[PDB]
Amino acid sequence: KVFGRCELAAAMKRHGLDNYRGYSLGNWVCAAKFESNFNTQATNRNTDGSTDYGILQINSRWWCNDGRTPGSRNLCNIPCSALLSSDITASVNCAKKIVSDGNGMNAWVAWRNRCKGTDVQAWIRGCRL
Ligand SMILES: [Cl-]
Ligand SMILES: [Cl-]
Ligand SMILES: [Cl-]
Ligand SMILES: [Cl-]
Ligand SMILES: [Cl-]
Ligand code: NA
Repeated sequence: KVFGRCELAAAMKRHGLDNYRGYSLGNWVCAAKFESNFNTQATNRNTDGSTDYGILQINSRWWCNDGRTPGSRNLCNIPCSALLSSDITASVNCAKKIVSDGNGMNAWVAWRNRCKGTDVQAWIRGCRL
């Protein structure tokens, strides 16, 4: 499912990301735009053979099981495929674990490079929230 910006900001807010670990909603919406284009089915394969999955591009090296990242973990204890659903619940629950891991939103490279330090509230202006 490909969300629009405000649709996804609403959903995200509804699953409790606004100010989660101190990260205001716009951080999350920014991250998702640049990670996945707001597409829940996005998948990308990394150089180590792991893969990133879903609207927040969560990686199999550590967070989910895909059966083809040898040596890896499944800390979210989910198939990676659950991160591809039209319902964002499993991606959000897993994103909450990740952001609580030590490095905050720096886990998301696109966040660091494109969202961190910017006026992220732009991303939720004009949304019904
Ligand atoms: Cl947009
Ligand atoms: Cl595996
Ligand atoms: Cl959803
Ligand atoms: Cl932090
Ligand atoms: Cl914000
Ligand atoms: Na894994």
